[PDB]
Amino acid sequence: GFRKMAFPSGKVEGCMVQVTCGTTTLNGLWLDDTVYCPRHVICTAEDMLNPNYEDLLIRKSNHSFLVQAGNVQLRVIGHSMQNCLLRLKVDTSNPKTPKYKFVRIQPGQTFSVLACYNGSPSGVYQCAMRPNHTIKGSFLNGSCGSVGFNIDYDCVSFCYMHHMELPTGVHAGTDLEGKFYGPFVDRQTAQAAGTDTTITLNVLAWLYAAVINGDRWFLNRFTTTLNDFNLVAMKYNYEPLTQDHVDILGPLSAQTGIAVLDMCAALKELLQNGMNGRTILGSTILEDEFTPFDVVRQ
Amino acid sequence: GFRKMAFPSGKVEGCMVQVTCGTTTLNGLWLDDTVYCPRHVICTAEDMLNPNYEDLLIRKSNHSFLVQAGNVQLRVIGHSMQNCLLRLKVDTSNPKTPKYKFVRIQPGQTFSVLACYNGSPSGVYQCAMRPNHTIKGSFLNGSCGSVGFNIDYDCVSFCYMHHMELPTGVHAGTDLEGKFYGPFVDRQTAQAAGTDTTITLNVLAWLYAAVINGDRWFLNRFTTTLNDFNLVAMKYNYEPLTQDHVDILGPLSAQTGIAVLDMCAALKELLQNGMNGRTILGSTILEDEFTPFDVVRQ
Ligand SMILES: CC(C)=CC[C@@H](O)C1=CC(=O)c2c(O)ccc(O)c2C1=O
Repeated sequence: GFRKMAFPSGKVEGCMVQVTCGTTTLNGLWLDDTVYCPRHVICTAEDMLNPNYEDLLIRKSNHSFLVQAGNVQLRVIGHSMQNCLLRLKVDTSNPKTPKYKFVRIQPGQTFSVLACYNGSPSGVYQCAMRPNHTIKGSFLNGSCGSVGFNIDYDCVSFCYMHHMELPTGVHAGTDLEGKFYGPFVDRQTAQAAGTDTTITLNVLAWLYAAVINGDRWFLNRFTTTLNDFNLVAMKYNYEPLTQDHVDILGPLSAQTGIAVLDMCAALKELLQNGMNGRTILGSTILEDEFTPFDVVRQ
Repeated sequence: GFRKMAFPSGKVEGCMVQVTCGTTTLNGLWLDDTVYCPRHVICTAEDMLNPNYEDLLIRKSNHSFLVQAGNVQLRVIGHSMQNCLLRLKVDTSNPKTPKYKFVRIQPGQTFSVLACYNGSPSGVYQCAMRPNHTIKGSFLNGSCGSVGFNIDYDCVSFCYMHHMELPTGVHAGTDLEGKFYGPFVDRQTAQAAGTDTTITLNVLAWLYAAVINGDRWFLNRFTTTLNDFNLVAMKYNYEPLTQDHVDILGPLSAQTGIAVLDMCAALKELLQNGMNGRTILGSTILEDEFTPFDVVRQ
């Protein structure tokens, strides 16, 4: 019916390399003459938790990093740390380098993840930054260093690099300057995320997507006020609806002919009465990983 | 996390071109010195109710087919018809043509789609060939010619070229020898998909995935022979389970320690009693597009 879709991963695939330090291997992002990767690559198994990364990095030289762009190795001619990433400088500059930016995405926003194993892509999927700054994603053995990204025109916006799996099975990582999302650190200690909540803006945008594809069964004649809806929102572990949230949904309400607060009344009913086993857009759950901008695109 | 993942699209992206014929444009696949696309490109509205493709093709010349690979125009140096496909021969040979195969997938199997819009890749998703030989896919105006595929090693197995949407909203098309999946024809016609059965192999795999994830409320201790299960399944429009399917579930059995026929005895009760409420991996309907292979990957 209507699908989660990932951006075409090709401009990213050509930047994926394999970084090995000592006995540890993960994925790196080769842009221009610089390779990014998680700094955890300099950690022997003995160093997890009680890791002082500045200490471990002063003892390494350029030769202790082996970069492999597919089969060809690249000469590492410099190295520095930035927050939780390593910046490896290499002799040759990636000819496949796309037009690109580094962006720190906000919670609620979505992006595509290219899952990699030792520098070779394996799969692609779409996900969202959860409000608790984790991502409920899929990262298996050797997935460390895979990047999340969006594409606009010819320009790749890299927003995420994977680092680790939390005890809850959800994932933690940084932007491409090495700053984590949320309260996490790259140490072997157990860490909890904050209590998650459902992305209200994305549920409403997703309700509009159904109305567009001829799914109107959940609509009603009623309506709420902003604060009236938010009190059902808090009761149900949903993000409060900001006044600008309404303004983002503006164009979607026009295309459908449903005032934003009317769609809220519909959502208010949906949350309090269940769905009676019916399905919206094909799902039996209120889906919160499509953005307004996602819905207009697809 | 358990998500639908699509293969890295890039090896296919570098093969997508834009075939134009008359006032009508669609997507084509550029491998070596020949380009494949639906023969429907040579029709018009006035020549579409019951077209004779041999007459329409004899009336075309090499110079009738504008082939654009991005900015570069390629000049048709030949043209033939293979079933419901056209094979245009072109001056230039694709520098990006990867190791490939042409492949005819069985119903139940999955593949990735690169949805394109006039030569430009737009998005990637995963889906499954249905038992009725349709695809519950996502194809807007312009996506004709987009191709489905799997990747094993660095070899692309092409297996679908999109052609039409049926009145159900699902989609029909051909392998890369032009032979349609199912009984469909590329005339405009009163055709509609047959009754769609559920992929029992993939529902069983979904149930194993859920046992691995946490919920096993649906397990019971009844037993069932293969035959008495297939009889119940067919009354509910579920595919009968073959003996080969039972072997394919070997790894997921044993790993859970559940025994295939016992998971069938569970499904049998889900079919005969439903779920008056209870959820499975968050939903109240049984996913049937996740293969045993997708589950053993996590
Ligand atoms: C399971 C344990 C309690 C947590 C392990 C953690 O110490 C860790 C493991 C890891 O494999 C890893 C990478 O592979 C890549 C980056 C990166 O930060 C990391 C990590 O922080």
